[PDB]
Formats: sequence, C-alpha cells, structure tokens
Amino acid sequence: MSFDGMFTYGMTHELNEKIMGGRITKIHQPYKHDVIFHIRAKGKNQKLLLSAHPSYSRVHITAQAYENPSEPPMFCMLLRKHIEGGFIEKIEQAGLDRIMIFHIKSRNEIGDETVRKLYVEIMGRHSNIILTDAAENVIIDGLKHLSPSMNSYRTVLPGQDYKLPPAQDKISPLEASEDDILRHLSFQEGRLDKQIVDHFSGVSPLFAKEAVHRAGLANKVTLPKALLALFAEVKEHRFIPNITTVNGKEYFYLLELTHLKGEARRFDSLSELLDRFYFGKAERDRVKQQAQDLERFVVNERKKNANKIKKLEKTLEYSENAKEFQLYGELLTANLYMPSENAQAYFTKYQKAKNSVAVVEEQIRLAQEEIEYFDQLIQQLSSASPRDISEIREELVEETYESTSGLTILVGKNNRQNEYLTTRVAARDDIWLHTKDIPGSHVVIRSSEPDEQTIMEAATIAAYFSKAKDSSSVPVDYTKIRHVKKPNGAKPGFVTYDSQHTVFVTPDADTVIKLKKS
RNA sequence: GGGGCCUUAGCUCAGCUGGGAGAGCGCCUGCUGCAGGAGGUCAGCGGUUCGAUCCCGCUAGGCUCC
RNA sequence: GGGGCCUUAGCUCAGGGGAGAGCGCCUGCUCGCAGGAGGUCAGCGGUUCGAUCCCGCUAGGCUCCACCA
Repeated sequence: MSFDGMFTYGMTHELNEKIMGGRITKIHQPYKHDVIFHIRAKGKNQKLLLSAHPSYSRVHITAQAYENPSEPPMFCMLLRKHIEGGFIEKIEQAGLDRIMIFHIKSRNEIGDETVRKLYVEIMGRHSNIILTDAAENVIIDGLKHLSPSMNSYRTVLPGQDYKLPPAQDKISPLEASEDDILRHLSFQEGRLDKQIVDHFSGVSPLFAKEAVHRAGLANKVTLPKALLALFAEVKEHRFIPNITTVNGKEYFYLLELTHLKGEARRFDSLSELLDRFYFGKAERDRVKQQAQDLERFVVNERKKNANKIKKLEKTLEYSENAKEFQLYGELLTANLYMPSENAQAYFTKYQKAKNSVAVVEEQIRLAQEEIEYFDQLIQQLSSASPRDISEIREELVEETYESTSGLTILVGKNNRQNEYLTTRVAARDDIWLHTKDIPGSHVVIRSSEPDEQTIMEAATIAAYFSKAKDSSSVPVDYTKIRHVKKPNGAKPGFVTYDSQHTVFVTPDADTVIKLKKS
C-alpha cells in the first residue's frame, strides 16, 4: 500500500505546516466513510478530508468540491457537538503506524476547556475515525463500531477505553543506525525487501523495493547506505511527491521511485496525487457494490432471454422437420386398405412443430430486443453517477461546463437527463455529441457554429462519461439537435441520429475538471 | 370436520399474479476486505401452452382457522 | 364494545381574520449576524362574511371501563 508509515509521517508534517493552530469552522460528512473539516488556519480556508474508506482510506487537504447530504449523519452531528468551533493544537503520528492523532481544544456545554483526540486509522478495510476524551482516554464515538465479537484485543464503542492496535515490536527507521540494519538483515537468506518490511516500522514493500533498487547490488555495504539515505530523506522532509505510471497502473509516493520503469509526474503536495489516483476508482467500486444486485438481476435476465432464444429456435427447427408428419398420414391415408392413430400422432407432432415456428421466431426477436436493452443498462451502470443509478432504478420499476472559448456545454449523465437535454433544453441548431456505438452521456454545445477546440473539448467530456473512458482513442459522433430523434415507444435517453461527423479523442480527467462550471 | 396459506440452492426466502429460477447468510477459490465460484424434479405428480415457482389438474406435508 | 383525549412546517410548539416563531436545513457573514426551506392545519362535509381554531362524522394513537349471576 502506497499510504504507509513513511507517507503518514510526511502527511503529518504537511498538515502541521498547513492547519496547526487552525479553527474547525464546519464539519461535513458527504459520504458514509468520508468526513471533511473546514479549517481556518494561517489566513486561509482549508478543507481536510478524512477517509476511512476500505479501498481509498487517506488524509489530506483537498481542493475538490463535495456534495453534502440534506440530513447530516449521526457521526457528523456528534463531531459537530464535540469539536466544531475548536482549535487543532497538534497533529501527531502514533509511532510509525498509519494512525494520525489530532489534538483538538474545544469547550464543553458549560464553557470549560476540554481536549478531544481524533484518531484517524488508515488500515484498509479496518480504517476508522475515532473521537475520544483526552483526560479519561474514553471513546466518545467511532465512525465504525468494533464489537468484542469482531476483535477480542480492542473494542471500539462509546464509553469504552481507547486502545491502539497491537504493537509490531519493529525498529524505527528515523532512529535506525547502520549497525541496527546489519544485525537484523540476513543477506544470505534473500528477499531483502521482505526482511526490511519485517524489521522496520512504517516501511512498505514499495519503499523496501526502492531501497533494494538504490543499493544496486544489495549487500552488507550498499543496502545499509541506501536505506539510511532514504530514511534521512524522510526524516529531513526532503519529499518529492510523485506518481509513477507503469503499464497503466499508477503508484504514488512521497519520494521518487527509481525502481519503477514508468512516467513520473511530480507535484507540490500529496493531495492532488491522491485525488487523481483515487478519482473514479472509489466511486466505481461503490457504484459496483450498490449496482451488484441489479447487475446480477440484469445479467440473469439478459442470459435468460438468450436461452429462451435458443429453445424457441429448436421449436422452429422441429416445425420445419415436421413436414415428415404431413407425409406420414398422407401415405397412411392412401394405404388404409392394406396404425391410423399412429399416423395421426405423427401428423399431430408435425402440426405442433410447424405452428411453433412463427411463435418461436417472434419470441427470439423479443428476447433479442431485451438483451440489447439489458446490454445498454449494463453499460449505463458502468459510467453512472449516483443520481443516474436512481433514474435507472425508476426506469426498471416503471452538469454545466464552459469551453476555453466561453461556450456553454451541457451534459446529461443518465437516461432521464439525456432525454430532458435533447428534447426540452437543447435548441434546434445546437450541436449534440455522443460516443459512437458506445453507451455514454449526451453532450450539447449551446452554439450553432462552435469552434473546433470546443467540439474536441465537448467530445472529450462525452468520451469521459462513456464506457470507453479508459481508451486511448474514442469515436464521438456530433450533429445538430434537429437530426436527433427519439423513436416512438423508445425508453428515455435512446435516440436515432443522422448527418453526423465523427471525431477521435482521448478522455482526460484534468481537462473535464478544468472546464467544469462551479 | 369446515374453511385459509405455503412448500424453491448448504440454510432461509424472493420471483406479479407465463416472459425464461434469484437474493441474503453459510460454504469453495484467489487476491488484500474483494470479486468469482458451486447449488434447485421451484414438496411431489401430470395438463395447459412459445416459455410454467408462475396456469390449472393431482396428491403429500406443515401452519391459519373455529 | 362504550367512554375520555389527541392529531400544525424537518424538529419543537404558537395561533373565525386568511398558517407563525425557535432550532435544524439552505443564503453570505465570521457567536452573534442575513434572507430563504417547509403546511392536504389527520381526514370528511358544513356553520357561515372568512374555519387550524365552529359543529357533526370518519380515521388512527393513547387512556379508562367492559361488571352481577
């Protein structure tokens, strides 16, 4: 994991630099596992994101806008009761574990000064945000409850004593000498990267591989020097925030990862890196989890129809072959003088077959139309926003951008928005865009003659909100709205179009974010 | 006795009142919590029909009901 | 079964004159500010110049009774 003890150390330093002494002005919880503190510090308003998400747990200052629920969750209201209005006195790391502790001076209901500790544990699935009394060391509440049945060592419930996770009894990299490295590392046993992780606290396999790489030939002379150099870089805050992309897979770190043969992009801090790294990924997995019941249903219903098609086909084939039964009783009728119920039984098998052809063919066609419908829904679910999931659910039961030139671009992200955009909002000569033979979002430029740059920007947006968002070249069709038509009885969003031109674009998240009107 | 309702995968139940057998939990696999697996004569039996938990015929059994 | 009481905005409650106030939630402003959000006044049909506040009924929720052989 890229968010390791060393990364936590660097983040803790950055947070102290940015928000120590800062007043918590507002607390929000936009998502189930994500809390946002609005902090007034050093003449600036900072947004601190605290994520206890199983896959995307992180702490950083974020520029991103987040939509808050109409009703704040109970944990948010609890945090507001205890620590909103308070001052962050200190931020510290628990050893070199992935646990940040925010010391927050607040006032009680009577007005007396109280100190609260906010523990932010970054442990993947077990990641948590826990508020305690500093005097009594008693848990006020945690974002995730841990019952004694789930963990015998530590309980995370209101009114219980806060206990850290079990210590790993590992050496501190920030205090380690050359002799400490030489005593603990068996240079003959191999897997030196693993040995480093086993002996040194806070060190990931990513860091350990970098250390082994920088050593060149990892031996008793080279590896201790490489480790101490890397530890010194961390201890002295000589951070180079970077993301390295190797074969489509991104790695982020607080130091340069020379062991990775890929394109390295540097940053002024780590927030932007994490925003980019987890952009789409956190949402897609959450959507996948919420959609899993529908997908399993939709995929089943699609599969059902294909199977239905196959059987009907066999009844059509039976119908064709049945002609034999017509022969059988014709011949039996001709030769009666030389059994008749057997003739008639064959004939009847024929007629039943023959009559099944037209019904089978019709039922194959209808099952094919259902497969196409379900294939469209599967794609829509893959690129949907949270609102789009609601609109698709309603169907199953039954955004503004500005170009570089200053032209308004409108986007529908679901079937209902797509229908509303194309049929009610868009003017007759406005330019409509959509991905060719790839399900996606309807995009409309509010201009009859947009410049080529605006077309490419709008196409990039269309491709970004399509199934092909991860492809290097995506075909996007565009035409005037007057050429786009909803067929009679078609579901919302579904349209036929003519007189189209196709452009090819690479989807880019940064371009889409830059063009988004606030 | 008279009426009433259900029997479905390892387990428990969905499924519109034919549109093509599912979920949750447990279990098996790998990953680092995730997906993906298995698994049903839909109690059984036989009509209907292009497909039947689905419609009806036809018997189990258990509950509801005096 | 009968009596007795209840049903107002997210929440808590004001209130025959055309449905408010605080808090929450939104507006910009940083312990106060500054404007919004939101009502079939349980419902019904009627008294009338107007009904949340008449009056008669229907819901529902509580409450008290339903005994004597």
